[PDB]
Amino acid sequence: STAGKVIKCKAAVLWEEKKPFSIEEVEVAPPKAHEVRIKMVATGICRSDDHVVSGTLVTPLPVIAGHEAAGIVESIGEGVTTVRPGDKVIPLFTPQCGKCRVCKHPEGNFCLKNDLSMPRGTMQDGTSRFTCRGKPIHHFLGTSTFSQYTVVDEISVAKIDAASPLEKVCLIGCGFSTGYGSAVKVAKVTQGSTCAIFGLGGVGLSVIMGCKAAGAARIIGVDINKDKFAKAKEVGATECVNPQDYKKPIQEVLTEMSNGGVDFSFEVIGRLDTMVTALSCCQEAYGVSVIVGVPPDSQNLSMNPMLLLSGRTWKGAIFGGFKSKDSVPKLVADFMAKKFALDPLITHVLPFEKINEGFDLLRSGESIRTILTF
Amino acid sequence: STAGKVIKCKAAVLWEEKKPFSIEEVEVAPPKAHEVRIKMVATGICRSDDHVVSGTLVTPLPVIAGHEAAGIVESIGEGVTTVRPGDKVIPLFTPQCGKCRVCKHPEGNFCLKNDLSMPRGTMQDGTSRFTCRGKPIHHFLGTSTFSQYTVVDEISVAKIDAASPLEKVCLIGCGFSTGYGSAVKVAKVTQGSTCAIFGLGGVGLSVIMGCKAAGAARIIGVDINKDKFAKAKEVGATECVNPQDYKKPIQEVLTEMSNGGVDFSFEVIGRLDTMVTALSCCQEAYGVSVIVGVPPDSQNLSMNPMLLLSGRTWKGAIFGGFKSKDSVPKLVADFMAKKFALDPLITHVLPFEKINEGFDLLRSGESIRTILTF
Ligand SMILES: NC(=O)c1ccc[n+]([C@@H]2O[C@H](COP(=O)([O-])OP(=O)([O-])OC[C@H]3O[C@@H](n4cnc5c(N)[nH+]cnc54)[C@H](O)[C@@H]3O)[C@@H](O)[C@H]2O)c1
Ligand SMILES: NC(=O)c1ccc[n+]([C@@H]2O[C@H](COP(=O)([O-])OP(=O)([O-])OC[C@H]3O[C@@H](n4cnc5c(N)[nH+]cnc54)[C@H](O)[C@@H]3O)[C@@H](O)[C@H]2O)c1
Ligand SMILES: OCc1c(F)c(F)c(F)c(F)c1F
Ligand SMILES: OCc1c(F)c(F)c(F)c(F)c1F
Ligand SMILES: [Zn+2]
Ligand SMILES: [Zn+2]
Ligand SMILES: [Zn+2]
Ligand SMILES: [Zn+2]
Repeated sequence: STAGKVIKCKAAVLWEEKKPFSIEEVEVAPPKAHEVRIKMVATGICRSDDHVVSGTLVTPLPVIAGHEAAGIVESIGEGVTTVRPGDKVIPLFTPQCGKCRVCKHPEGNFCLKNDLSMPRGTMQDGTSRFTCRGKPIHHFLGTSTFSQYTVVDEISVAKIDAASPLEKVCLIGCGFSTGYGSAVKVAKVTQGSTCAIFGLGGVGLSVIMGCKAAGAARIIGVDINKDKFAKAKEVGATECVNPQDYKKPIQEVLTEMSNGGVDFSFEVIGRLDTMVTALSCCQEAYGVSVIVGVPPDSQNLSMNPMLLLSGRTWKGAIFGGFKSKDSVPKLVADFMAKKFALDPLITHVLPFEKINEGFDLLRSGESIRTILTF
Repeated sequence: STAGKVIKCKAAVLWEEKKPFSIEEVEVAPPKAHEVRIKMVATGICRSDDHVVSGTLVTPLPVIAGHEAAGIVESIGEGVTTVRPGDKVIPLFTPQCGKCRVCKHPEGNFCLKNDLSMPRGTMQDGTSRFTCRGKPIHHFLGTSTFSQYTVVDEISVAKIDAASPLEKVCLIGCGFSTGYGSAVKVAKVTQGSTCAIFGLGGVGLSVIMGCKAAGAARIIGVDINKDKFAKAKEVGATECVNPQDYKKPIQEVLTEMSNGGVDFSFEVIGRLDTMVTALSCCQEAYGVSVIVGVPPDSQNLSMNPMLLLSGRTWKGAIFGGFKSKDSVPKLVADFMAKKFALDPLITHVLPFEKINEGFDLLRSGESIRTILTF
């Protein structure tokens, strides 16, 4: 039995920015009241994890990163009511406490207990469950999925179907749900509309899936890497454009293509310039643009507010607008019911021990999602 | 009869920026096909007319400004079907051609025939109906209401109730409809919500009217001129705040007052800084901010897109989002049925000949709306 005891296990520790993960032994404390210790089964490599490595996202180091995952409950702390040992679960990088003003709001999902806004890198109680080489190691987004075992707060975990394939449904923990919800819930893409998606990685492809599911008539993928176009078309893009092929700015190209601007645009990269381009390419009177990408820490964009005064709507969201604990089990049930596909996002499957190789596939442009298996 | 003849009449001509208007004789050509010549009865002084004087808003000079008005049709050109001589009318500074993609869209109002995005200062045919001292004089927004007679395109005029009091309903041509619609149509303010309005002039008071009509529980007025607070409370503000009273930035004050951010905020001034402040003060996960104020020409704001990524919605609108020709007659009908009040906006009345005094009253801070009578 491991319940109640410190577990020594393998994890991928990030000791400093811009260096490889170190795969080594950590100690994982047992869960305290209202905490859940999970044996990980599969975790995806999301660009936001790479942002921690690159310094694009600032969070306390050293850290166990990883936020897109699935596993099996090993043990529960006193007072836990929503999961039990043996349950398949997805950690929730956006919590759902159910009590704050956001959780109670019909359209809010960015629960006030999150660790995104002002990251502390801890459990809810302000302490860590992880040590390595005698040193405390920070959590990441309350999840820390790059470890054989993690500990999460109850508000940061959802129980999912016992028959789920965890090596696929881990994507519902971040990239699929974020893109799909950005289309269907945050933008509320309409039947017959024209959409433009900037960035054709895992998240952008999931935005395309949602735009097709919503009945869009035209779905224009935009990427500087033309190797991304074939899969974008497979999942619903009606055409793809590479800004580098054009003498004119791409907002002008997209405005011309759409006979005066698109209905819905999405920034799914994380650049200031493409956030402003994406806003500009939606129709000036009734267009909607959604920011999905995460831009570099503490940098401001510049824009002319006449883009908004004419009638455009500009919004962003975390995790596709989904209230996380309510939505994750339903998404997994919908996947089990064949309502959407996840295989198109999965290009590589590697053992956890190859985490660094997985990040190198992302950075080289070669992968969409690598799933690491423990 | 004057039909088919040039009319000589008085107008207020702006020859140069940062100068008084010149009240002097102009020649007003008869209407061409699908044009309407109107004998003006009343026009309001809106801050956007002052923007032309100050160079905040760039439009070709020399010009006959004025865009908030009501009058009586003197004559119609060939092919006009929607008004007749003797009808009471409101010129529409935002046209409604009824044929473009925006006019056909359920939520668009910024008709593609507008002369706002890139002003030419002409009729739809690219010419002028005005001569002064033998020189052609530009139009403004297709309306040019600071004249005893104007000529407008048919898509830029709406027929209104024959029993309408034109010295009141002129405000439906700009400031009332803009503010009220910005609350009720663009933001879609909800019952029980908390709203913050930056700027308590005629437009911001009209926003407050709309937030009260929509059932808001708290309506916080924000102005650096505390003389504006009494009227804001009369029309529905529950409290008023002056940024100059506080050590901390007003977005922080409003976030504290609203226990974590407001549901709806409105920028109703025309400053880049208060557009960002207004966005920031709305709740980060579900707040909505609407830009109503007109920014200084060609200047960009700077903002951190994390404000949007957490879930805020940022939008702007012209004319309260109202499709102008459909909506103006209904708004007049509702005013006649006492569905809303206009008198709180009217602080001064002057004859047209005293236009410059009217602008002095606006610039001093003393007036809300001065109504000029021809
Ligand atoms: N809002 C959220 O909740 C959330 C969740 C998941 C991911 N993200 C962010 O979303 C973004 C995309 O993540 P991902 O899909 O995993 O990343 P990814 O797989 O790196 O995809 C990014 C795509 O952008 C393309 N690209 C790069 N520069 C340009 C350019 N100038 N123009 C057009 N295309 C360009 C690039 O070739 C690649 O295919 C990242 O910034 C993530 O951090 C946000
Ligand atoms: N979007 C549209 O369709 C539309 C229509 C009508 C008016 N406008 C614009 O809306 C704005 C307001 O028009 P209005 O009500 O006629 O003007 P106004 O009567 O000049 O009112 C503006 C108010 O802003 C106040 N103010 C100035 N600076 C600040 C500050 N730093 N903080 C707080 N308050 C401040 C000022 O004291 C005044 O009471 C102007 O920019 C107009 O050009 C836009
Ligand atoms: O990919 C999801 C994701 C985000 F959307 C962020 F805004 C963030 F800060 C982060 F760490 C993260 F993992
Ligand atoms: O006051 C209404 C109004 C506007 F909202 C503008 F954006 C504009 F350019 C203009 F000239 C105007 F009069
Ligand atoms: Zn919460
Ligand atoms: Zn992610
Ligand atoms: Zn039109
Ligand atoms: Zn106006």
